[PDB]
Amino acid sequence: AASGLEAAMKAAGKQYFGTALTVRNDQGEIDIINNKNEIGSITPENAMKWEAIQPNRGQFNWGPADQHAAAATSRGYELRCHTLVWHSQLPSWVANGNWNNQTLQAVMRDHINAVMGRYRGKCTHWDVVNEALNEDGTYRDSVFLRVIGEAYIPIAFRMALAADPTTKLYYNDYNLEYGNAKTEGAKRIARLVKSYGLRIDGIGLQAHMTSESTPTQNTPTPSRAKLASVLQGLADLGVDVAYTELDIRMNTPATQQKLQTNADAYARIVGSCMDVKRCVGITVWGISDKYSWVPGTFPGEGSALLWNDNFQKKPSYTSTLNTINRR
Ligand SMILES: *[C@@H]1O[C@H](CO)[C@@H](O[C@@H]2O[C@H](CO)[C@@H](O[C@@H]3O[C@H](CO)[C@@H](O)[C@H](O)[C@@H]3O)[C@H](O)[C@H]2NC(C)=O)[C@H](O)[C@H]1NC(C)=O
Repeated sequence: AASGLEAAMKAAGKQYFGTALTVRNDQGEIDIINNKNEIGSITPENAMKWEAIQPNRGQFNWGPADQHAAAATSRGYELRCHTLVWHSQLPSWVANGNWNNQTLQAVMRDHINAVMGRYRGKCTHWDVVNEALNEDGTYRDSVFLRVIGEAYIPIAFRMALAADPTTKLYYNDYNLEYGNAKTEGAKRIARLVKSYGLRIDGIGLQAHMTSESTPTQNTPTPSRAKLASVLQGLADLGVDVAYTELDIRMNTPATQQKLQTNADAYARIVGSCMDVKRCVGITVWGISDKYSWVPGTFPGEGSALLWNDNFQKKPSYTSTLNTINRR
């Protein structure tokens, strides 16, 4: 059996195992990533969001994005580019702008053209629209929805196809794994893009899960079979699927019991990908717990990744690798 996650995915007939990355002076994560049998895809954690790429109108900021893209290209790794149209952390000039339908679209077009154009032939996937849905499956309120309406989603995909047809155009979102109204919303989005005669290549399930009930998420990672049916249901529309931001949080501190329970949760969701032909790959949201978004965003929650604060493999790493390698 293969001894690293990427090699295991390849041996099993999948495309990649990836991770989110922030380039920093601490070499702990990158030294693990350097192993070509371990990781084969990178998602820049922050360097390619709208604020990072165009913080002021017409003034692009390529340095960090170039640096993170180079981390993947210099190693011959795939790159998930993240993300174009997203409500969160929009620059003030976009979020608080005085827009009409036509002028906001011109702004979208200019941004999409410049960023997709620069990294064309490097971005394996693009998260074209991110987190466009409320928890009840209705459209999340943002400047894009207010000014352009529902049509902003297909228009974004039309602009993305024009700027770089060689990439895979993804819709990305969290909490789609549970087979509910939000899952249905993602399907509505995919249907809508296809209705315009446009291309949607994939649906990204972020997979920010829990292994036990937490204050922010009461429902722990569902059964392997349930997750497989959700994945296939999305694949039915004629798209690839992928787990894009996988982490599985618990109430801290961890104990051996909680670590094993967490490992079981990883086996279920990783297994669900193994079960579905159109599930192309898995990206975890970082290598080490040391730099995870979780404890800062939701204090009292954490221990969500495959390596601990000391860059040592947790029980979840072994359960993940074994699950990929199974039969
Ligand atoms: C802002 O302007 C855009 C055009 O620049 C408007 O987008 C248009 O929206 C309508 C729906 O309101 C789209 O119609 C749909 O077409 C598909 C298939 O072609 C069909 O399945 C639907 O039943 C519906 O008829 C239309 O295609 C779209 N036009 C373009 C060029 O994309 C948008 O409505 C404007 N927003 C506001 C708030 O006024």
